[PDB]
Amino acid sequence: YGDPDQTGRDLKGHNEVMVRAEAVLYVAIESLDSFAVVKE
Amino acid sequence: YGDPDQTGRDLKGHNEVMVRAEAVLYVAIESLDSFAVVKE
Repeated sequence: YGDPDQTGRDLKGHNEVMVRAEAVLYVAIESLDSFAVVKE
Repeated sequence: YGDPDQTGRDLKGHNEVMVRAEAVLYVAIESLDSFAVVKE
């Protein structure tokens, strides 16, 4: 039901069905003097 | 689900729940000369 990803189309109006992948996480970086990268 | 507040914003496109409380009541008054009011 409803209208997720609000564009203006009901799921029961167009008979469409939504598929969801919710996940809340966190990313912390203690220091940056310890990582080296390789750029072109 | 849906958009109960009818402000466009749906409840699965903004990740928000709705808490609602509905009731049906009536108020009838047989008279008015049987009530006094203390006014400032």
